Amino acid sequence: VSQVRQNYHSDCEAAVNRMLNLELYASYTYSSMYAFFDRDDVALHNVAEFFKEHSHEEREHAEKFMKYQNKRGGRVVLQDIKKPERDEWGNTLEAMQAALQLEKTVNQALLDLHKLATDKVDPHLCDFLESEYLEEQVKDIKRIGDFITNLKRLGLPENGMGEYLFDKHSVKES
Amino acid sequence: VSQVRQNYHSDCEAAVNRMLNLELYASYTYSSMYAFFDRDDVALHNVAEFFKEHSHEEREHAEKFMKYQNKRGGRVVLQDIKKPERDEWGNTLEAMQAALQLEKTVNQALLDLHKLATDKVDPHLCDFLESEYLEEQVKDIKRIGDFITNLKRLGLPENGMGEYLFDKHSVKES
Amino acid sequence: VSQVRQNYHSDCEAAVNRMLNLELYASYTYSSMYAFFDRDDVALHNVAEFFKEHSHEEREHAEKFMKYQNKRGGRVVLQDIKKPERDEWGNTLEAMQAALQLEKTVNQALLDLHKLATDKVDPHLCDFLESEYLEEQVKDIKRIGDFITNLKRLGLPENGMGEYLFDKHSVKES
Amino acid sequence: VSQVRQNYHSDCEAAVNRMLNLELYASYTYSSMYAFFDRDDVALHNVAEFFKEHSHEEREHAEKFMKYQNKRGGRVVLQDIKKPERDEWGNTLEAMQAALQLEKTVNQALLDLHKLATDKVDPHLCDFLESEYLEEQVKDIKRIGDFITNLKRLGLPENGMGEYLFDKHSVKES
Ligand SMILES: [Cl-]
Ligand SMILES: [Cl-]
Ligand SMILES: [Cl-]
Ligand SMILES: [Cl-]
Ligand SMILES: [Cl-]
Ligand SMILES: [Cl-]
Ligand SMILES: [Cl-]
Ligand SMILES: [Cl-]
Ligand SMILES: [Cl-]
Ligand SMILES: [Cl-]
Ligand SMILES: [Cl-]
Ligand SMILES: [Cl-]
Ligand SMILES: [Cl-]
Ligand SMILES: [Cl-]
Ligand SMILES: [Cl-]
Ligand SMILES: [Cl-]
Ligand SMILES: [Cl-]
Ligand SMILES: [Cl-]
Ligand SMILES: [Cl-]
Ligand SMILES: [Cl-]
Ligand SMILES: [Cl-]
Ligand SMILES: [Cl-]
Ligand SMILES: [Mg+2]
Ligand SMILES: [Mg+2]
Ligand SMILES: [Mg+2]
Ligand SMILES: [Mg+2]
Ligand SMILES: [Mg+2]
Ligand SMILES: [Mg+2]
Ligand SMILES: [Mg+2]
Ligand SMILES: [Mg+2]
Ligand SMILES: [Mg+2]
Ligand SMILES: [Mg+2]
Ligand SMILES: [Mg+2]
Ligand SMILES: [Mg+2]
Ligand SMILES: [Mg+2]
Ligand SMILES: [Mg+2]
Ligand SMILES: [Mg+2]
Ligand SMILES: [Mg+2]
Ligand SMILES: [Mg+2]
Ligand SMILES: [Mg+2]
Ligand SMILES: [Mg+2]
Ligand SMILES: [Mg+2]
Ligand SMILES: [Mg+2]
Ligand SMILES: [Mg+2]
Ligand SMILES: [Mg+2]
Ligand SMILES: [Mg+2]
Ligand SMILES: [Mg+2]
Ligand SMILES: [Mg+2]
Ligand SMILES: [Mg+2]
Ligand SMILES: [Mg+2]
Ligand SMILES: [Mg+2]
Ligand SMILES: [Mg+2]
Ligand SMILES: [Mg+2]
Repeated sequence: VSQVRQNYHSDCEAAVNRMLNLELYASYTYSSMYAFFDRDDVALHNVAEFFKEHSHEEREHAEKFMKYQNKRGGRVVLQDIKKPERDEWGNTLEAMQAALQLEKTVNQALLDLHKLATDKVDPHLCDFLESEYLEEQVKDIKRIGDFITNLKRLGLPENGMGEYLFDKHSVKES
Repeated sequence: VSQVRQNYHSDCEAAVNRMLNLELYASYTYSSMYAFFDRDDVALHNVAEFFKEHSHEEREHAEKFMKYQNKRGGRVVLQDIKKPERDEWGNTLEAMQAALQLEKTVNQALLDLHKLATDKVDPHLCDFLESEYLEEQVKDIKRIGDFITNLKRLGLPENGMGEYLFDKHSVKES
Repeated sequence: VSQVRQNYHSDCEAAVNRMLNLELYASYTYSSMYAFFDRDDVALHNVAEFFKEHSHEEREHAEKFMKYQNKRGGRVVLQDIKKPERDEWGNTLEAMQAALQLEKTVNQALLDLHKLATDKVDPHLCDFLESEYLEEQVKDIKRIGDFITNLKRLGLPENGMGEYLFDKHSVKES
Repeated sequence: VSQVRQNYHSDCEAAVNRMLNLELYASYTYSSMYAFFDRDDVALHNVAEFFKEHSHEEREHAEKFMKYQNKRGGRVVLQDIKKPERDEWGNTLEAMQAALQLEKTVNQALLDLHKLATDKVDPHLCDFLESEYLEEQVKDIKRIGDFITNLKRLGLPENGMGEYLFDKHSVKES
């Protein structure tokens, strides 16, 4: 074992690798959403940029797991990054509903990791998750829910004008 | 009696305490409106912030009555702050209608205090009310009426797009 | 249930509402202390301002619970804010003793919430309490104890000069 | 009658002259207090300066009545300025007690003027009194009461150290 390794269970090391992969998968989904909203036949550029930003965020959170792994004396083991579940994302509402689900999936995986770290009496891992991931996740889930509520209010999916307006007012100008 | 007390009727002292309480009650109502518009299933953040600002305003106006009481040599006597009448506030129109009523209630209480101060020949109290409260109240009532007129124009309660637009254009960006 | 809700027990939601109320109650107590020290027959203005500051602090901490509730997909439910237990607060020593008790009461309620969150396996709630409340509480309790020790040293309640000096040196000039 | 005169009762004109005189009398009292605290055998220089400031304040308020008189088309009629009631003022407590009485005397005269202006249906005079005099008077009376309370707390008249400390901490350094 690594000369730095202390209080780091094999199960947690493996779960960190899995979480790394899931963050990369989430990044890739968001990248697909970006490309969809950039299409000439979709053309919601602020929406697209929102998803691009989130893709980069998730990639950063993957990298933070790699650094963590090494700091603890675990070993990074990479797996294929699965393509997103869809090739096209319907409209802003459908995309945001998918983003909500994705965020909740990532959140559940983080909560499960936290429970494993608790059961293996690893406070450093618990703190890392709490300090670097769990709050930012609650905030992302809240913001996407807020957005879904507004898209419904605006009459999505039918109300194109509502869709247009969301891109102008709800997401930052890009 | 207090060494500072001069020309300060017991009835006015008690009415000041009641007015203190009513301002605290109004503050609390507005806080409830803030929390409602912050809900993920409501999600009108500029509306929410409007109500938060008004809550803080009313709390400041309560504090000013406490300072006044003491300046005159009266004694602050606090009562429970009653919870708001509703737990949920429907939509922006219903909330603004409730705010209009609340403001008119506060205004009537201020006008009644003014009439008591007049009848007890207390010009200092009359000036305080005129200089610190009555105009700001007229302005708040006007602005909320203006808002109701615009919400109706926008098609509330049915027209969600209208609601969305009000939050973007009528209330300050928060 | 709310579309954002994940890993948020009904018991914790209700306990958050109760904690909201307790922070509002604590705010109101401190406001009463402010008004007492502002009286012409008390006239310890730096003491008064200390308590005013703490009132505003507690009101901010209530607001943070409202935001938290909504972020988790819980629902803010407000109750009456009970008036303080006393109308008058004796002197600086008695007031600080009451403040110590109040802070310890708030602290116990936060610790009980933390234990509930632990038992319901809610790390986000645990982190929120630890990061936003528990340390600031330890520091407030320490500072008030320090103050009690100094008030005793200064000869309170009998030694008026000691009281006068505490207001000049121990609390910030306001 | 003066070409500017409109809605200005002879009784109010005369009462303004009397009020002018009373402000000059109050100024002169405060000047006497200044000189007393400046004595080598009294030697409370911040106390002395407090009273000097108040003397100048009262002289300014006299001048404002002269300007008012002329603005309304009344005629300034001056009378002797009576010397203060005492030649020596005991100590800081006795002086502040005398100042409280003086301020309350001036306040009663202003309130009586206000009642005369009301009965003669002179809103301009009423506003002048409310806007320029009545609030500043409430504040002066409060501050002097606060001071008396602190002087008692400090053990006046017996406690010389208490007196010394009041001059250092309660009144501005001069
Ligand atoms: Cl290893
Ligand atoms: Cl290990
Ligand atoms: Cl292991
Ligand atoms: Cl597809
Ligand atoms: Cl975080
Ligand atoms: Cl009284
Ligand atoms: Cl009275
Ligand atoms: Cl009375
Ligand atoms: Cl309701
Ligand atoms: Cl006003
Ligand atoms: Cl829910
Ligand atoms: Cl849940
Ligand atoms: Cl539950
Ligand atoms: Cl009591
Ligand atoms: Cl903290
Ligand atoms: Cl000192
Ligand atoms: Cl000092
Ligand atoms: Cl004339
Ligand atoms: Cl005339
Ligand atoms: Cl006449
Ligand atoms: Cl004499
Ligand atoms: Cl004034
Ligand atoms: Mg080795
Ligand atoms: Mg292993
Ligand atoms: Mg495949
Ligand atoms: Mg954090
Ligand atoms: Mg984030
Ligand atoms: Mg996220
Ligand atoms: Mg995240
Ligand atoms: Mg007394
Ligand atoms: Mg009474
Ligand atoms: Mg009730
Ligand atoms: Mg005005
Ligand atoms: Mg206002
Ligand atoms: Mg108002
Ligand atoms: Mg108002
Ligand atoms: Mg729903
Ligand atoms: Mg429940
Ligand atoms: Mg009760
Ligand atoms: Mg634990
Ligand atoms: Mg932590
Ligand atoms: Mg901390
Ligand atoms: Mg604190
Ligand atoms: Mg505290
Ligand atoms: Mg605290
Ligand atoms: Mg002429
Ligand atoms: Mg005449
Ligand atoms: Mg004579
Ligand atoms: Mg008037
Ligand atoms: Mg004024
Ligand atoms: Mg003045
Ligand atoms: Mg004065
Ligand atoms: Mg004056």
